[PDB]
Amino acid sequence: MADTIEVDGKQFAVDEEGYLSNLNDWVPGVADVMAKQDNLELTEEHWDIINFLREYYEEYQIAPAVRVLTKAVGKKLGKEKGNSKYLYSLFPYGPAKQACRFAGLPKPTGCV
Repeated sequence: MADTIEVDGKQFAVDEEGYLSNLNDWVPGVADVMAKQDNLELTEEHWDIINFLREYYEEYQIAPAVRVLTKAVGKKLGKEKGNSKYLYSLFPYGPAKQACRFAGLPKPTGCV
């Protein structure tokens, strides 16, 4: 129960659901290896969003849900690039859920 991934020969602790629990480091290799297992390729678009969540959660202590991410990325990335279809075209498994997975963030649902 709960497994460790292989990055640079280092054992990083991730939740068995595929979410990095050890947020005491996180390197690009972590996200890449996790993406490989999902067959999702990470372009500069993905990496911008991944780094965004990484930074956002680290500074704000807040994990942006799908309703929030779409707004934030819209202003951050460009003019109005934050589109629902765009997010689904990047993460076909679920925009916010897939992004945070690679960003090394825990399952974000919150008190709704």
